[PDB]
Amino acid sequence: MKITTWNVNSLNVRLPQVQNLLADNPPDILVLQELKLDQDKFPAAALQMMGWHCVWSGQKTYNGVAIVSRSVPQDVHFGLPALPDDPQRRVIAATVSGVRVINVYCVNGEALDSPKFKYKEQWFAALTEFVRDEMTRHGKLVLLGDFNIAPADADCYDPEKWHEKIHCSSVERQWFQNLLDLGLTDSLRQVHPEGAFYTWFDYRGAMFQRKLGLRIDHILVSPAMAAALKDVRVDLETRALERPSDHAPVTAEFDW
Ligand SMILES: O=P([O-])(O)O
Ligand SMILES: [Mg+2]
Ligand code: NA
Ligand code: NA
Repeated sequence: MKITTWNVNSLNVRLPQVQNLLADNPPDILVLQELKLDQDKFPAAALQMMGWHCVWSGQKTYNGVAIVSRSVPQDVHFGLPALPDDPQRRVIAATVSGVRVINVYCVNGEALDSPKFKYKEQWFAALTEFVRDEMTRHGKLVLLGDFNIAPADADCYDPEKWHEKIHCSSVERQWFQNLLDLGLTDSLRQVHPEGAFYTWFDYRGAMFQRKLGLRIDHILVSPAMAAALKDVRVDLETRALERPSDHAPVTAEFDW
């Protein structure tokens, strides 16, 4: 089984690339963040007509998350029970081929002194509660997406420049640890304990061409999935395309 997560930085813009990714060596499940499309503007026909089932949660301009799979997604769930009236479209879950898939587009946070950083804190607390509950029922569970958190200094290029800055702060790293502490494994680091595996590269300054990025897109797995884990890779071919998303897809492959 292959599961890919990709922050597409607008699905309107990236649709042809999503289509090309589904057409050649496709994953079994592709989850998307930053649709940036209202619910009724999601290109459902374009993907469905390719033989893919889609569930999604969109809003105008911002955010937006989708799950795309050749299996029909079951028991679809939207949002966070502990933050039930947040209008921001950031969490969608569904059971796909017996695996509980929770797709997140986590709060960026902006800056440690931004009011959006307090939002980030409360939002992560709410996510932890939902994930903890979901894990009591599904032995095969995958929590994946753009976490907007770089777990350790190997995940932030030039770590001295990012010392207690957004994405790379000690407190953000604690929020990421709180998810692992539920009984989940950072899949990429199980397979590749050492080395840079950046998933986001700023468009400004040609950072992708300079190899300078953050590892903020992750695939967190329950033990039953960890035991079956074969590889985790960052799809830099897709990031190297003309007019790319600033994030690269990340794929985990499971082998039983
Ligand atoms: O969705 P924002 O406008 O609060 O960033
Ligand atoms: Mg973006
Ligand atoms: Na933004
Ligand atoms: Na790669």
